[PDB]
Amino acid sequence: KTILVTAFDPFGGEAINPSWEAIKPLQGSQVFGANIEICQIPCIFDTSLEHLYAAVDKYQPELVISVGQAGGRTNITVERVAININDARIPDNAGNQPIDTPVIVDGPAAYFSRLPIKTMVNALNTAGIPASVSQTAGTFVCNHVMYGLLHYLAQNTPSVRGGFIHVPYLPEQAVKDGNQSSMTLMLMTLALKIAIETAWKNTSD
Amino acid sequence: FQSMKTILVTAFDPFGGEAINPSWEAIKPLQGSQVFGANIEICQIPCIFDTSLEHLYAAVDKYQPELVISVGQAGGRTNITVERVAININDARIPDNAGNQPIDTPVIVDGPAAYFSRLPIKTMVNALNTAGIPASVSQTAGTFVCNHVMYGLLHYLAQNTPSVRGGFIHVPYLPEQAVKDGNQSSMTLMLMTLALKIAIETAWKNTSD
Amino acid sequence: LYFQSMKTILVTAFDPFGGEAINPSWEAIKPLQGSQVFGANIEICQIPCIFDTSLEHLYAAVDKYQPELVISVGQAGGRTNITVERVAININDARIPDNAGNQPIDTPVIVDGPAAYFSRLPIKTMVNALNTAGIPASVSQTAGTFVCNHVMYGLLHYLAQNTPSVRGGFIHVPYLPEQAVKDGNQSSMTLMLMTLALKIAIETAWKNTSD
Amino acid sequence: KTILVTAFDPFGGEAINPSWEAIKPLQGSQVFGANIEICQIPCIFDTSLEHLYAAVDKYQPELVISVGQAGGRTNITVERVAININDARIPDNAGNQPIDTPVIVDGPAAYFSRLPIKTMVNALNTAGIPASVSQTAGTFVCNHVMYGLLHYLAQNTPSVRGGFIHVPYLPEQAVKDGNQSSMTLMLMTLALKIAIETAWKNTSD
Ligand SMILES: [Cl-]
Ligand SMILES: [Cl-]
Ligand SMILES: [Cl-]
Ligand SMILES: [Cl-]
Ligand SMILES: [Cl-]
Ligand SMILES: [Cl-]
Ligand SMILES: [Cl-]
Ligand SMILES: [Cl-]
Ligand SMILES: [Cl-]
Ligand SMILES: [Cl-]
Ligand SMILES: [Cl-]
Ligand SMILES: [Cl-]
Ligand SMILES: [Cl-]
Ligand SMILES: [Cl-]
Ligand SMILES: [Cl-]
Repeated sequence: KTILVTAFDPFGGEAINPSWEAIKPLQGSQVFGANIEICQIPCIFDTSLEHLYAAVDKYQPELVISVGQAGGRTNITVERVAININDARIPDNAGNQPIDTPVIVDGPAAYFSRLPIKTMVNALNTAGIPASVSQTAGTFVCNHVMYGLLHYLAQNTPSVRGGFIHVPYLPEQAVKDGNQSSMTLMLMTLALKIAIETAWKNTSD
Repeated sequence: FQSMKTILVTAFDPFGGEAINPSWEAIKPLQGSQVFGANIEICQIPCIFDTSLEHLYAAVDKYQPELVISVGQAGGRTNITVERVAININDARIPDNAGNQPIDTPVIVDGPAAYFSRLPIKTMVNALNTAGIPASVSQTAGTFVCNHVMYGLLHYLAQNTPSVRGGFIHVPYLPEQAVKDGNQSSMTLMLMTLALKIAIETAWKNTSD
Repeated sequence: LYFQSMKTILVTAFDPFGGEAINPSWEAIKPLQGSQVFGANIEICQIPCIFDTSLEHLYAAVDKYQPELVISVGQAGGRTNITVERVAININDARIPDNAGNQPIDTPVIVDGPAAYFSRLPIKTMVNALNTAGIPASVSQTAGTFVCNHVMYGLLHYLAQNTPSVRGGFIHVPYLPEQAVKDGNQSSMTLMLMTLALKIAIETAWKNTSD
Repeated sequence: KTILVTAFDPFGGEAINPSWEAIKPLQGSQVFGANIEICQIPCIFDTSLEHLYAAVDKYQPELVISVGQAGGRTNITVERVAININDARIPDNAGNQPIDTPVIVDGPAAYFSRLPIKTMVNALNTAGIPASVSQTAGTFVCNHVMYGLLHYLAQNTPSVRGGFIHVPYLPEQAVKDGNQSSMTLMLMTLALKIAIETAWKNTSD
């Protein structure tokens, strides 16, 4: 049994992406009889989704957790819902900047996360790690991937649960001095380990 | 041959009902360090107006440090902050650990309005940033026991041992402290301790900005 | 030919909630009562801050006034500006109880309704009209999970099922200065600025069919 | 009996300064047996203080209140203390960007405001206007002026009380979509009116 965990390459002028750095130590790890496979996907509209679909079809996971950077957030956030819209504040890594276009034409307006998000947030908080449910994953490539994931799973393999977790800046990214919050890499990896284990052990909230 | 010198690092007891103060937890691993020609000595100060200062004076007299760095917690701040200035006022929003809640009283009667930190604060902030640790200069240490101690420290050194440099550093909440409702930033204990190591070493090795 | 009925814009706001004695959403739209713009008369309606009951009152108002445009207003304490909502989501998750003591946890607004409805208002044009008037405003991607989002969802669903040509959406106002006096560094906007902003937003929505 | 109120001209890239806009309607109004006189001073280190020095020597005020813009603040703030340092994040209006230089060479490290700051904040809050005491007026031209003012009065006319009030952005300045707080001009002017009258009527705190 496989858990697929995805993250992104650096974007928006950054030299690092905490989502990828944080999941690297999880590769090959066992989660109660499931093993973790990681995959890096490009921060590019549509191309990102092609990488995602290819990874899902290759690994045939029972659980998919996609991870992204949410610079400025203070804590770990587990996303409640993905919406069917691209509205890019900045260009992606290939220079695309879609304004109010659908992620999937004629797809539904939204998909709820299929992860046990409350249980995950409570496990994190109980472990002394600040975490909360988020009601918006943005309208950039992270939400795009969350929506595409949930749509793909619903259309092909409905018993497979997918969802999204955002991590904050690493300290090295918050040095730029706009009074930005951070979380160490060590703490991020621990938080993701707990969140993934919790999602695996608990089918629903 | 030459004498080892002494760096005194202080931190506080927990306050406002908390069970821990990360300022103390962060400096505990530094006790007994013999590094770059200096013995590091630490001391826990009660979070009580005036009594804190008596403990501070006793520690300075005991260790006869060539450098003093006092540490406190500033829950809500996003990074490590190095204080520019201590002001001669107490104005407590909550009571201290002895129940005192002074409103607009001097730290030292007829002392000057303020003391600038004598630490190389820009150099320290730059050393932290360069090491990948978020940090900034702060223009206010608050009006609670932390500012009280910063002021009392700088006044005591000025009056008694002017060549000794003192100052103050604030750490943010620990992650476990930020779990409560609210959008509060945090920094791990491990990162705090690393940041304090860098700050102390930089302060010791740089006489001015 | 003669006595051609004017079109109608329905603007709703809420009762006070959360222990407040005032709701600026209602205070801000009161001056719009008995007004008209570009061939449409404005009708206002105050709805209870109660899950499900709020929706009952909304449906009754819509049926009564047969509006061609519906804009619902609520307070989002802590926001810095005027926000125009992009999307309503099919969930109730109450941080605090409503005015009747209900505190639903992760229940649908409408059972077996879609997961979301996008606002049908020209939200970018409304935001730009506010900004160019000198009034801070932004598009929001979340109306929360309390009664405001609940009403936005129910409105969009009701219109979709019954009168699909009718456009609806939601606008949040921040705290009034008096509400922000409590400790905690809260942002605010005066009632006068809120009323001006809603006037501009409503006029822009009525005159622009799309973004 | 003249109450003196000062404000600044636009700085940074700004087109307007709320401090000046807010105090204009206050010109010539009486406050319990005193007149208000206003003066605009340039946002330039040292040059600012000369204009200030001239104005105090001209109207011979029993009360001086200087006002400035604190973009980002959510409320009206009354400054507790001025410090003897210039440390400019951006150049002033003449291109000067001093780094850690004294406001007055060999002046004391700081001067406390001589205004009844707690009474002023209480009066504002009671009027339904968010306000607080601030412990830092920055290290730009506003603090520079506050310090130079308090030094001047202490050296020449110790019975004359001086201090500083910061106003937030006007709404039109917060349009930039950087999530900035604001206060309308109407509210600022009322706040300043109340704060000034409170300062006048209450000699202590
Ligand atoms: Cl975006
Ligand atoms: Cl819950
Ligand atoms: Cl976004
Ligand atoms: Cl942040
Ligand atoms: Cl790290
Ligand atoms: Cl604290
Ligand atoms: Cl305090
Ligand atoms: Cl500061
Ligand atoms: Cl920790
Ligand atoms: Cl750690
Ligand atoms: Cl009703
Ligand atoms: Cl108002
Ligand atoms: Cl500055
Ligand atoms: Cl500044
Ligand atoms: Cl205005």
